[PDB]
Amino acid sequence: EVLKLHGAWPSPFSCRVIWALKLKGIPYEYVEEDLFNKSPLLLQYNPVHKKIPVLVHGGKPICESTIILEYLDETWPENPLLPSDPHERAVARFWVKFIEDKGTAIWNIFRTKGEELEKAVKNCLEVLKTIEEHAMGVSDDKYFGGDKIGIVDIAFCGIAHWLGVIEEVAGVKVLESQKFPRLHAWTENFKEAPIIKENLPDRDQMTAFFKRRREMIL
Amino acid sequence: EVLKLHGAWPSPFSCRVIWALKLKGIPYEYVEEDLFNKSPLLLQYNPVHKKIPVLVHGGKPICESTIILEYLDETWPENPLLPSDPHERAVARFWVKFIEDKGTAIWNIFRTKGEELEKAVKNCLEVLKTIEEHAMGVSDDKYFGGDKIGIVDIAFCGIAHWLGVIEEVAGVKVLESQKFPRLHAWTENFKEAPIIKENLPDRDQMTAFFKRRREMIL
Repeated sequence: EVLKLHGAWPSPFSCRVIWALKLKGIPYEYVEEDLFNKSPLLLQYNPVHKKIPVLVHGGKPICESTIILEYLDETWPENPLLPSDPHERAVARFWVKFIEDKGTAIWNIFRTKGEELEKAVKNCLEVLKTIEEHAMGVSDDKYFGGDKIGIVDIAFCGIAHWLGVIEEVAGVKVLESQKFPRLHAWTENFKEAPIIKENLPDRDQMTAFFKRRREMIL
Repeated sequence: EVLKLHGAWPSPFSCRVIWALKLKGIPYEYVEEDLFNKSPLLLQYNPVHKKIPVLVHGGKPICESTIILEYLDETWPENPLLPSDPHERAVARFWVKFIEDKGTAIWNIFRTKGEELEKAVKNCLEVLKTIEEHAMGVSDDKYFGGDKIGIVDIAFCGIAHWLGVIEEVAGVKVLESQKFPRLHAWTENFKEAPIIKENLPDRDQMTAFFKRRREMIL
């Protein structure tokens, strides 16, 4: 069955799926989708939200990055992203949903100035604090998945890699190592992981790309 | 292992779990939680959102109604709420997430008047239209789960039962049978299902309860 991933190179959400595919070593064909002028296939595949990623297996589309990750686990069980224990799965699903629900708190820094910027920074700091204080282990593990990358690690990839770009692009500091030390350590450990590291879109290049987009929003 | 469900009787979210427990016939102890002055257990169990439902198994809490439903399926596989096929599970998960993301569109009618009410009715109609046009089967099935109740049926229970109360309480019409005929048929079939029917909180009583709460918000 032909497997195609429709994505966009600077999207954290598309990158989640790239990572998940690469951690399992599943072959796929990648398709870049323009987001200003959308393709007929994107609109056919995702009539409800019209967003990437879409994973298409045997011509059948699956929308939503988090839902795609679960589908990958069910169809290719080797190297699970989900914990095996049902209680632990439930807690991991909680943090995936949480970051889905709060993810705007990253992206609002990106597109605001002045006093609405000062407010977005405030909302973002509360999300980070909640993760720092409630989501991190009772354990000595590197990753939310233990000694290997799991679904919460992937779901938090925005925090690990995109927030720092967006901070620099908006001219603010948010995720400071001394404030969120456990989350900070995790970001460094995540990005230094094999497979993650080799598939991180270039920081400096994303920074220039988002710099351009921010100006042309302000 | 002792199983306790912390809930509130008029909550659609608590009722999801009641239904799921009852469809599988899992014994549990129910605990009503006040929502104005929250208990220390609720706050201990759900420090992040401080909301019901919480399911507590062997003293270990699980938050989020949708996540609880998945936990029930994994721990008591008899009478699955999830489709077995991974593609079909993925599509069901999509609509569960969708109603989670859009669920405010019910609850904003409940707490608005005048022109913000007229706007909430408009937002709600677009959600209903999206479901009517994209979520309903290519099939002759009664339920989103087929010939039996599944996770999408439960997730949509707000639409089936609470919206009609909230419409009447706010003095508006939204879900009109002639506009959303397939979704309308589904609401009637859902509510007439054994186990669902015997566990629907009383309409007239919810109506008076929410009437009271709306006044004391306006």
